[PDB]
Amino acid sequence: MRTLYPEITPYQQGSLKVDDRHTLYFEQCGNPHGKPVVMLHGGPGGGCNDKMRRFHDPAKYRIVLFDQRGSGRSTPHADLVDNTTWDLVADIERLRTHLGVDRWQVFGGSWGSTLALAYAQTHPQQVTELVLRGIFLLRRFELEWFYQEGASRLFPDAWEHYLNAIPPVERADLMSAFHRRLTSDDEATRLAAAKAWSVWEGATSFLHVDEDFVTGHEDAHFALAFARIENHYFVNGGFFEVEDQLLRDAHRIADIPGVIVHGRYDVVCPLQSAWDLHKAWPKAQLQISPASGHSAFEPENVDALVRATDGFA
Amino acid sequence: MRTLYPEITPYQQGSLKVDDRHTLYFEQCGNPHGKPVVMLHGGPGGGCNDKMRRFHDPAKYRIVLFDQRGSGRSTPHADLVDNTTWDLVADIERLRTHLGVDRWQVFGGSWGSTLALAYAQTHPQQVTELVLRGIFLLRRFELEWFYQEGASRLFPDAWEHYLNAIPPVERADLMSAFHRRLTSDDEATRLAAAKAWSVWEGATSFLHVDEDFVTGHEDAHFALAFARIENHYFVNGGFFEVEDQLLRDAHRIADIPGVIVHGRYDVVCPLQSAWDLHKAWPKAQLQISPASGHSAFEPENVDALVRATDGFA
Repeated sequence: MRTLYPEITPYQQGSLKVDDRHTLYFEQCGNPHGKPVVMLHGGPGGGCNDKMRRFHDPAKYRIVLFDQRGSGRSTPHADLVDNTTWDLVADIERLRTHLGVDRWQVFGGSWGSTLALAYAQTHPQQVTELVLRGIFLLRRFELEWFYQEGASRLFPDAWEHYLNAIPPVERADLMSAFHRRLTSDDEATRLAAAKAWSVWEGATSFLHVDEDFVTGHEDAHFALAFARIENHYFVNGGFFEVEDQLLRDAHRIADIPGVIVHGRYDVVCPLQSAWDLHKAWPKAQLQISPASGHSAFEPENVDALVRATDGFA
Repeated sequence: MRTLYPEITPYQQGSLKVDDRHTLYFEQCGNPHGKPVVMLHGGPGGGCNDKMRRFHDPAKYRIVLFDQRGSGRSTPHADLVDNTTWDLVADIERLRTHLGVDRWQVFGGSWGSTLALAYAQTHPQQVTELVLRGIFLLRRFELEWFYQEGASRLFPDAWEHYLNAIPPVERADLMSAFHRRLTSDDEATRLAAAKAWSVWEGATSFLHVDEDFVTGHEDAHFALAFARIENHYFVNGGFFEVEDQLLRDAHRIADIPGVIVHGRYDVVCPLQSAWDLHKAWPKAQLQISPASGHSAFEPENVDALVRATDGFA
């Protein structure tokens, strides 16, 4: 069973003014002349972390990472203006074009997989391979599974906390009930909601509950951009033309090699979506983790991913 | 079959400052020393009309009417700040107290029946009789029936127009999708949504589609307050503690005489609710209109109401 490569530090860090309002933070790790790869974090609004630098062999890969609009160390933090799927797809191109690469491997998990697919289907010719994890297709049943009813059945105990953040009579469409609070003018009001919404994902992303992950998720500065940008994208349905758009346009990525790693007990994004993606994109290798959850840092998911990365290097 | 009394003008018109922000328009018609009755308009956000002065005998009734917060000729127009069921319940008391009446007949239809009930349950003692029509209990199935799916089956043709206002990916919870638009900063956006939302209740309020009613419902000024105030109360679930509050507390109006007039083919507020109220408050007389719709200006409805009014006079 493979593990993450050793802790590394970017040989270059910077900023890219994508438009007159958003400035993205980017960085590069590994071999400056190695095989190019762009890291797409989840959330949306989560931002990359140091651990995300370790999925690729720094000898063979030129690892490119960056924070998506209003996410992490990109400004303005938690901004919902012009923070849309097709904007993020254009940004990936601005970066690519800016760094001088023609084609590159797209690595993404959770929302990252949603962005990787949207990006690849919009720009097939600039994608060498796709390394997806914890597939999220953003169809309403997926959103509702996590935020309305579904995982609530396995995590009743944690669910009570998410629920309590909303008054009984508004509990019929929890996502919008949260949107009204995460968008409130009162800072206290949107904070209580952002923490409740953020923790929930923190409490259900690993087969075994990770106390530090939960806690890191109730951090007011993280909670704010995560919950707001997450809920923002969900309430608007990913800005897709039609709910099943990623499946509908999957034919554009037909000849793009790739791996689909997904944990069987992933209650954040059910295996269902990886199954459906697989049937629509046969050329990819579905690798199901027998006893893992959503997170990319589950031993089996890490193993599968590192193997995947080495396989294309 | 009775009819509306003749066109009458108020002997007094005014304005009442209920709080440092809201100024309610009110007026009085009829016998200044007659039996007092307060008229609760529907919507919420509809505001009274000239026709509403005519359900009572101007020789026996002191008819009090008023526009509810942000509606009609109350200010500020279309206002959602401190526009809540309990504020409106308080206002009824301010008007009552200000006009020096001790107890009075509450007459309301559609949302008006909701207020009438909320009010009577909070202040049983100041109510002589209740004359309800088009029962609306605000439970979520009622909202979903009219704005998500139900009445859509009988009015396929009209519903296509309501639906077209929202992009397909957001059509899963139409009420919240309209709210985001009716709450937009962009005026053009909230206008388009306000008209679409307001026409829908116009095209379905009478058994026989009334072309003037629809047209009046697409008037920008009326559209804006109606839609925004209506949507605002629904998305928040009538600001009740629990969804079935009006049935829960129906015991408080046990000894209050009343009449429930409902149209069999009322597709805006299904006979369901009139049926359940009636089971919970036995003392009232249920009078179902055989071939009538929602509106109080349905021949059979007008007949039932006028007779009710005269019976209590």
